[PDB]
Amino acid sequence: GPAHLPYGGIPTFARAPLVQPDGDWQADVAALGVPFDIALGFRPGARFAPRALREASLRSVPPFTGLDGKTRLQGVTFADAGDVILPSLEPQLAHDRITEAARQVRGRCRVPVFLGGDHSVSYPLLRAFADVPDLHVVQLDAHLDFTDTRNDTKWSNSSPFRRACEALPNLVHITTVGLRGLRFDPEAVAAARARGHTIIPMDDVTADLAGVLAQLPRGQNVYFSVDVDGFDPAVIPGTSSPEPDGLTYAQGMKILAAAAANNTVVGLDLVELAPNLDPTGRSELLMARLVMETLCEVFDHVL
Amino acid sequence: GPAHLPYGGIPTFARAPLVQPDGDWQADVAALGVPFDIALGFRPGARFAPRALREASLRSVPPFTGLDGKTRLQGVTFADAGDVILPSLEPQLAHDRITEAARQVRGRCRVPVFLGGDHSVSYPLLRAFADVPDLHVVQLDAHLDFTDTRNDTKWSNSSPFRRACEALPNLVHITTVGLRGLRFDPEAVAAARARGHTIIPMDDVTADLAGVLAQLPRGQNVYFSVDVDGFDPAVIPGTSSPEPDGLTYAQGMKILAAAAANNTVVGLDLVELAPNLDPTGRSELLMARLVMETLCEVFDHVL
Amino acid sequence: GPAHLPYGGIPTFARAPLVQPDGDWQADVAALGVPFDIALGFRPGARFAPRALREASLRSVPPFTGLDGKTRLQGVTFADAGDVILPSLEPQLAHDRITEAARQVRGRCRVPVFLGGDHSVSYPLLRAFADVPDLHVVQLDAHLDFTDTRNDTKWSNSSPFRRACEALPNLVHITTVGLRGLRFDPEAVAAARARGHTIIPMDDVTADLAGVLAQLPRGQNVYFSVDVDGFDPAVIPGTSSPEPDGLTYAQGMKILAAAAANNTVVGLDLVELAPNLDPTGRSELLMARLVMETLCEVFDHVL
Amino acid sequence: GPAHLPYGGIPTFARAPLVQPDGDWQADVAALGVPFDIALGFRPGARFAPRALREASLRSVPPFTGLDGKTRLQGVTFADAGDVILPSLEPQLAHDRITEAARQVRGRCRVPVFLGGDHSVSYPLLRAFADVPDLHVVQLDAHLDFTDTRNDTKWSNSSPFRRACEALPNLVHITTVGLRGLRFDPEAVAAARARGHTIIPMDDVTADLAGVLAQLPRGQNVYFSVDVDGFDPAVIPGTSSPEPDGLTYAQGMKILAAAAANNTVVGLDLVELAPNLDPTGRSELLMARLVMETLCEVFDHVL
Amino acid sequence: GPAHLPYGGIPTFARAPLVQPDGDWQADVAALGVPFDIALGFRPGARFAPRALREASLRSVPPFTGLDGKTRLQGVTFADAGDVILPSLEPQLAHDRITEAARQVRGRCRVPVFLGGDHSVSYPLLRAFADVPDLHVVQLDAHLDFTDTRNDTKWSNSSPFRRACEALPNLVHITTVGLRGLRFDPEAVAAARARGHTIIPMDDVTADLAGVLAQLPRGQNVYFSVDVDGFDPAVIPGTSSPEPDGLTYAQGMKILAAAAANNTVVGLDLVELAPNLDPTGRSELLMARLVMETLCEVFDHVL
Amino acid sequence: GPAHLPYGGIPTFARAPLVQPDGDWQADVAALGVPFDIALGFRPGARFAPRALREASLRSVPPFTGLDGKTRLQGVTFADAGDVILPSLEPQLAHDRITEAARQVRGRCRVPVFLGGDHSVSYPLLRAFADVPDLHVVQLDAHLDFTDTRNDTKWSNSSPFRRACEALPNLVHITTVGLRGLRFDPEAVAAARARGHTIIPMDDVTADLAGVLAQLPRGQNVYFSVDVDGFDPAVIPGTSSPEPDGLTYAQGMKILAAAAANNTVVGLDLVELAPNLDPTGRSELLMARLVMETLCEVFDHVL
Ligand SMILES: [Mn+2]
Ligand SMILES: [Mn+2]
Ligand SMILES: [Mn+2]
Ligand SMILES: [Mn+2]
Ligand SMILES: [Mn+2]
Ligand SMILES: [Mn+2]
Ligand SMILES: [Mn+2]
Ligand SMILES: [Mn+2]
Ligand SMILES: [Mn+2]
Ligand SMILES: [Mn+2]
Ligand SMILES: [Mn+2]
Ligand SMILES: [Mn+2]
Repeated sequence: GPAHLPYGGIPTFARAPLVQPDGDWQADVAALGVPFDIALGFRPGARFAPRALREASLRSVPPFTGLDGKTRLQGVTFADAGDVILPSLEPQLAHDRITEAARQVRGRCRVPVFLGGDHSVSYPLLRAFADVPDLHVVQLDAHLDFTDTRNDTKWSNSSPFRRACEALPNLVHITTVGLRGLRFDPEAVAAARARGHTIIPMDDVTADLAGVLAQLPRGQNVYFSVDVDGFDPAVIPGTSSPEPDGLTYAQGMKILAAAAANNTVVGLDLVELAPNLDPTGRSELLMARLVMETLCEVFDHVL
Repeated sequence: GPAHLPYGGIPTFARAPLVQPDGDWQADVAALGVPFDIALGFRPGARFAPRALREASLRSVPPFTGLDGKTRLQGVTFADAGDVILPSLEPQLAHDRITEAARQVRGRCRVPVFLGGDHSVSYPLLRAFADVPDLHVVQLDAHLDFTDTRNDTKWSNSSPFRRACEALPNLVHITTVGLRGLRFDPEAVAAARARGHTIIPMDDVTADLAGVLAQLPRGQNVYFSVDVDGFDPAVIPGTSSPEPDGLTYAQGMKILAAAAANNTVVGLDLVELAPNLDPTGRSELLMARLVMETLCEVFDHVL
Repeated sequence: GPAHLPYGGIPTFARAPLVQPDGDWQADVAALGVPFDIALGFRPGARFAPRALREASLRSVPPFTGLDGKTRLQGVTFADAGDVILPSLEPQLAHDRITEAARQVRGRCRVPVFLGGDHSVSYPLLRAFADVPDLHVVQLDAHLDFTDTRNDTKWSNSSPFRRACEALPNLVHITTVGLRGLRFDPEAVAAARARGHTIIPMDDVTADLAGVLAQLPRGQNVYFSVDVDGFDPAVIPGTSSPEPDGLTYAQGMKILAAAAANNTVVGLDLVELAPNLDPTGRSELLMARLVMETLCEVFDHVL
Repeated sequence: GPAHLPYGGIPTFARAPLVQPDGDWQADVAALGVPFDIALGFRPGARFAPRALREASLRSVPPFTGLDGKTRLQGVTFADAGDVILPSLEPQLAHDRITEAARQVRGRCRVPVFLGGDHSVSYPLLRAFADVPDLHVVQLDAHLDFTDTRNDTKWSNSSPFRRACEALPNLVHITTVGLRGLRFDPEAVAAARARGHTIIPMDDVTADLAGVLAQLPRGQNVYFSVDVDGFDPAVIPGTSSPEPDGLTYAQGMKILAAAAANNTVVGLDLVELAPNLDPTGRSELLMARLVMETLCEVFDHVL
Repeated sequence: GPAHLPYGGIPTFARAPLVQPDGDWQADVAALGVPFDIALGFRPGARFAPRALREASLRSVPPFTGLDGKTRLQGVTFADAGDVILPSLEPQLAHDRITEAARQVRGRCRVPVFLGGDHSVSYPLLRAFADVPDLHVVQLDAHLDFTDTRNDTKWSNSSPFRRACEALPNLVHITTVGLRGLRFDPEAVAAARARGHTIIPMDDVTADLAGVLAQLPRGQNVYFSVDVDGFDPAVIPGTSSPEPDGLTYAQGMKILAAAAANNTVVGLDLVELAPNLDPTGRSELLMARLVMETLCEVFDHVL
Repeated sequence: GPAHLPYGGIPTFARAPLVQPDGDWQADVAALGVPFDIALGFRPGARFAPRALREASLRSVPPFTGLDGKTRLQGVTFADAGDVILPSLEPQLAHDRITEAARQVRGRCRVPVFLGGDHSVSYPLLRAFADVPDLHVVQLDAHLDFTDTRNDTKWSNSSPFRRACEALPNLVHITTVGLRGLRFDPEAVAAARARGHTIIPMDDVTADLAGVLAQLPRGQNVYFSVDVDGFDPAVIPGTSSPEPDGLTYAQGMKILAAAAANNTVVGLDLVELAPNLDPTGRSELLMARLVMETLCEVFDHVL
C-alpha cells in the first residue's frame, strides 16, 4: 500500500499507533510527551517541542537500512501514548501527573521515550524509575542542573537532578557531558562531586572524545537525558539558553551510541527543544533523528 | 477528568478519533485532509494546511456553549479520516485517490469536511458527489477558478470548477462570492455566465450584504467551497495569491450561515491556506474556527 | 539639545527617568512592568511585552502637539519604576510581589500604568487598590476572564477578575467590552451578570457605538484593563488567543476616551501583548501609542 | 507562446524590458528605482523595496481584462530603467544622481514611475519636474513631511516637500490625504497652510469621502506621491513607522482614481515600503498592484 | 564608473547582461534558472532559489582579486539566459522545456551554470549532454538520488541520476561525495555499484580528505551537480531535507577545486536551495559564492 | 534580595547603572552604544545591535564563578553611559558626537566597551585615543577595512581603520585576524602592508593558531575591534555580509584572551551585529557573552 510523505498523515511519533497511557497495549518503544515549559528562566517554547518532534519524526520512520546494507530497528514495535494532561500552573500537580503517566508507559514498553518540555520534567519522569537498582543517568547538557534553589523555587529547570537524587536513593550516579559557560552554581557543583557524580566539560570532549567515551558507565542500568543545548547552537539553535562551542550532532550521538552498547538503557528524555526559536526547522529534524538513531543503537546491541 | 490545553495531545481535527476512510465507522462529521499544493502557480505551502488546521482546531473542540448560554453541536459526533495518501507528482493518480477517499468518507458521515491543499483539489472532491441531484456549489473566493487551460495544464488550481462542471452534469449551479482583482480570464467568465452561474463581486458584498444573502440558493443541495483568499489579506494573510479588500471573517461567516439555514449542506472544503505565509498564526486559527462555526450553523438547521 | 531617535538610548517607558518602586520620587504617571506569562493556556510571549512596549513607546514620547496645534500632556511628569522582580514558578509569591510593587508605585504617582504580562496579573495589581471606594473596572477584552477554576488552577489568566472581586469587596462593578468567540464559561457569564456586571459583546459595539459609550460608568473611580486581544487580530495579531472581528484601534480608543472624560481614572494595565507573535512589530507600536493616547485623554479631563 | 509564472524570470517591473536611464528608447510607462533609505529615522528596509516591488509586479503584468470584459492598458508600452546608482552616504550626491536619472527617464516616457526608497527621495525626484507649469502634488501619507529641520539635518524623510517647494517655484500646490498620529510639527503645518497647501486628515476621509474627492485638483498637472504608510498598518504593515486607522486599499485607490481621471498625471512615486517588515509579503503584492491599477486609471482617461 | 551596491539594480547572475536562451549571444559562462520544485517530497521553496541566487551573486561580481594580488575570471564574460518557462504540473512537458533551454544555452557558452530547482531538474539538464563522450558526474549530495521509483513516480528528486543513466549511455560514471543519513535505498545503492559508480560517504571525507580527492576523476569530461544539502545544515540550513554532520563550505569547495583542476568541466547545476527556509539569508549568499568560486577554479585550468 | 531573570528589568549593559557620559561617575568598565548603520553597503540592522547586546548581556551579568569555583570580575564595577545622540544622516556631525562621547566615557572608566553600529564607527571611536602612545589595534574581521574610497565616500564601513590611521599617527600598528573572501582591495592591502600592519588570513588560524597567537603584541596599549563577521556565519549569522569558514567562538576568544593576558587593554568595540538577520537570537547572545568573557580575561591580568 502507498505510504504518506512527511507532510501527510496525523503526526504521531515515528508514525506509530496512538494509545492511552493506561490502555491495554504493549510495544518495544513508546513515546510520551510532556509539553511543560513554565519552569525555564529565559525563552519559552519547549511546550511546543513534543508536537514538533512528532512531526519531524515522520522523516525518520523505522526500520532503517544503512548505506552498508545493514538494517536496524527491524522488528521493533512503536506506540505513541500522547501527552500527559497538564494543568495550568500547579507545578506539584503537574509533577504527579507526569510521574503517573511515565509509570504506566514504562510498564507497557521496553524503552520509553519522553519528549519535553523544559528540563524540569526530568525530575517527575525519573520518579517512575524508583525500582531500578543502582540507576545511572547519562546527561548531555551545557548545564549541570543540580541546583537546590533558583529564583525562589525548588522546581526550576536548573534543579531536576538535585530533586531526583533526593527523592530516589537508587539514583546512585550521574554522568554529565558537555558542560560549558561562564557561570556555574558552586553549591550545585560541590553537591554533585560530593556524591561522586562525573562532570565532563565540553573541553574534555573536544580534547579527547575517546577518553570521554572511556568515562561512560559499563554494565549499568542507564537513563539518558538529552538537553538539546548540549549541542552547539550553530547545529541546534532552537533552545532557550544556548552556549557556544557545544557538541556536534556526531559527537553527541557517538556518546549515546557508546553508552547504549555497554549498558541496559531504561529510558530517554529529550528536553529544551524550542521549535519557535529555529525557523529553519533543522533543530527538530536533527533531534528527532537523534532519538531514532539512539534507539537503533539500543536495540542493535541489547542483552 | 482533566482536559488537554491547545498545545497538548495529538492533533486530529476537533480532537476526534482517527479512522480509515474505508474503515468500519460512522459519525455526523468526518474530516479528510488533502495535502496537495503542486497545482498552484505562485507560493507553495498549502500542503501543510491540513495539519495546521488540525492543530488550530484544538482551540475549537465541540460542542460550544455561547455567550447566550445555549449550546451548539451537542451530541454531534466527529471523526478524522486522516489524509489522502498522495503520490509525488502524478496529478491524475492524486485525483483518483482523492475522489475514492472522499467517496468512502461521504458514505460514512452526514457532513464531510475536506482540508486542502490548493484549490485544484475541489475537482476530484466534487466527483464524489456526482449522484447529488441539482447540486449547487457556494464558493467563497477572490478568483473565479473556471479557467479551461492555464500554463499548459488542465489541472491547475484555476480550473477546478471548470473540470468539475464538464465532468458532473448534476452540478447545475455555482454561486461565487468575493471576486475581485485586476485580471480575470475572459474565456472563463463568459463560460461561467453561459452555464447560468451566479457571480457576486466583493463590491456587491460591500454595497449591500443583505442583498447578497438574498442571491444565495434556497432549498437546494449545497456543497461549500471556501478559498481562504476570499477573505481580506489583513484578516487572513496566509495564502498564495492575496487580493486587497476582501471579506471580513464576519461577512464570510454570514454568507455561510445564511446558506446553511436555507439549504441541505452535503459537504465543505477549506482550501488555499498557507500557514508558512503567516508567522502570526492567525490565519489557521481563524479558518479552523470558521469550519467549526460553519458546522454549528449547519447542524442548527438540519432537516 | 539633540534628541535620540527611536532606536537610540536605553528603553524606558516614554523615555522617562528610571526609579525604584519604593524610592524617594513623585510623578504624575509611573510605569511598572510585570513580565509574567506562565498562567496563559496557549502561546507564551507576553513576558517580553513590557520590554517591547518600552521600546515602542520611544516612538511616542510626550508631550504631544496635534495637527490642530494644541498640546497634550504638557508638564505631565513620567517615571519608569522598572519591573516587579518575579521568581520562577511560585505564582502566589509572584502575586505578592506584584501587589507590593503596585502599592508602592501607586503611592508615588497619580496614574500608574502596568505593563503585562498575561491577564492573570490584573488580579495582584488590583489588590493594590483596596482603598478605592466603589472601584469600577472598564475592561477591553475578547474574553470575560471571570472563571472560578480552569485547568485545575485558580490563578489562570481566565480568572483574574473573579479572584479580584473575592479579594476586594470594594470592586463593585466591571464593564467588559469586546466579547466574542464560540465558547464562553456559562458559570462565569451568569455569575458576572448576577453580580450586576455589564457585558458588552463586540456585536453591540459594531451595531451601535453610541449606545455602548452610554453604558460606560460616570463619575466613578475607574481602573482600565486593556487586553490587546480585544482588538481585531488584523490590527493587533501579536497575542496568544486571537478572536476575529474585534475592535479597531479607533473604536477601543473612543471607548477609553469616553470613560476617561467622565470618570476619575485610578490606573491602567495593558496585558496579553505577545511581541514574538508579530514580526511586523505593529502590535507593540500601536499598543504603546494606545497607552500614551489614553493618558492624553485622562489628563485632559482630570478633576 | 508560454508565459512565465510569478516565480519565474528576471524580475523587472511589470516584466517590461530592461533599459538604461540615458539609453536609446521610448515607452508610455517607465519605471526607475531609488534604493535609498538612510534618511528615515526608525526602521530601515525601504532600500529593498524597488526589488520587492518588481518581484511583486509579476503578479500584475499588463494589460488587464476585468470582470466586465473591458480591457485596460491595451497597447501601453512599459520599460524598466533599473535603479539610480547611489553612493554610500553622501546624500547630496545621491540627490543629484536621482534628479539626473529622473530627468532622463522623464524625457523618454509619458508617465515615469519611481520606486523608493524612503520619502526623502521625493525631493530630488521632483526637481526633475521643474518645467511643469502649476505643478500639483497629490500625496497619500500619514505624515505631512513638510518639516524644515529634523535631527540636525535638512535631508530627512520628514522634509522632502519642504525642500522641493523651496527649490521649485512651479510646484504651486500640494494636497495631502490620510494625515493622522499623535504628533505633528507645528512649524511644518503652519508653513504648509501659509503656502495654501491642502491638508486632509484621515478623519475627513472616514467622515466624508465625497467631501475629500471634491477637494482634489481638476484639470491640473499632477504628480502622485504615495507613502505606503498612508494605508492602514493592518493592510500594509511593511513600513518603518505605521500609524493606526489608515486608508483601506480601496479608499486610497478611490482617491488616486479620481485624481487620475480628472488631471494630467506627469509622474508617480511609491515610497516607504519595507518588505523586510512584512514576512507575509502582502505589503509589496498590494502596493505593486496599486501602482498598476493607478496606471490603468491614468491611461483610461487620456486626452 | 560608479557601481551598484548589492541591493541596487536588476538581479542577474553575477550582474551579467540579460539574454535569451535562443538569442544572438556568446559568453564564457551562461546562467540558466529552473524554478521547479514540485518533485521533492518534503518542504517546497526551491522554485525561489534561482531568484535568490541571482540576488546573492551581486555580492560576488567577477572578476576577483584575492589577498595575494592574483586576479581570477579576468576577461571571462558572463550572461544570464533567464529561466526556463515552465508549465504548471505537466512534469514531462517541463522536462522537455528544460532540456531544450539547456541545449540552446550550452551551445552559446563554454561553461553553463544551471540554478535549481529541486534535484529532479538534473535529469532533463543532463539530457542536453548526450554528445559528451564518456561523461562523468561529480555529485555533492547527502543522498544518492539513484532510486527507480518513489511515492509512485519515476520523476521525483530521488531519481534524477537513475533517469539520466537509463537515457544517456554516454554517462558512464558518477562519483557522489557527502552521503550520510539513517536510510538508503538498497536497490538504488546496488544499481549504482553495478554500474561501477563511486560512492563516497561523508565519513570518508572526515576520515581522509586527501584520499577522497585522489578518488575524483582525472582527464575526463565532468558535469558538476551540487545539492546544497551535501553541506552541513549549520552552514546551509536552507534546504528541504537536511542531514547533520555534512561538508563545510571549505571541504565542498576543495572537492570542486580539485576536480575542476584535473578535468574538462562541461557544466554545473546548483540544486535544492530553499531560501524560504533560511531567514538569515546565509544559505543563498554562500551558495552563490560557491558557484562563482568554482568558476574561478574552472577557468584557472582551461585548455 | 531576589534578582531579575533575563526578561526582567530595564536592559542596561551587564545590568549596570545608567549614567551620562559627562556625568559625575566612575566605574572600572563603562559601556557606550553607537546605533549608527547608514555607512554599510548591504543589509542594515546594526543600528539595533546596541539594544540587542544590552538585552543579551542580562544573561551574562558579572561577577562570574566558573566550573573550577574561581570567580572573575569580582568587585569590578560597571556602568552604562547610554548611546551617543546621533543626527539623521550628517555623518561628519555623527563622527564628532561619537568622538566626544567616547572621550568623556574614557575619562571616567578604566576599560570602555563600545557597542556598534556598522564598522565605520571604529574611526570616530579611535579618535578618542589620540593621546595613547604607540596605540596598537587587534582587529577580528573577515575584511581588512583599510579602504580609502568606496562607492564615492570616505566614511563607509570599509574605511574605518584607514581613516583612523591618517588621523592618528600614534596608531602605529594593526593586527587583523580572520581575513577571508574572494575579493580584496589591492590598494587597501598595499597601504596596510606599507605601514607594516600584520595581515592574518583565517587559513593561518586554521593551519596553526599557536603561530597566530605568537604574532600578537606584547606589553603594548591595545584596542580590540571585534567585527562579528570575523566569526563563522554558522555561529554568528546575524551580520550584513557573512563569509564562510570563519572563526569559531572558541578561536576568536582564544585570540582575545591571549592579547589581554600581556597587554594594556585600552578599549574594545563590537560591531556589525545585525539582530534582525538572526531570528534564533544566538548571534546577540554569543556576542554579548564574548564581550563579558573578554573583560574577565582583561581583569585577570591587570598590572
Ligand atoms: Mn538541562
Ligand atoms: Mn541545558
Ligand atoms: Mn482564490
Ligand atoms: Mn480558489
Ligand atoms: Mn483577558
Ligand atoms: Mn483576552
Ligand atoms: Mn511620507
Ligand atoms: Mn509617512
Ligand atoms: Mn540531497
Ligand atoms: Mn540530491
Ligand atoms: Mn569590518
Ligand atoms: Mn567585516
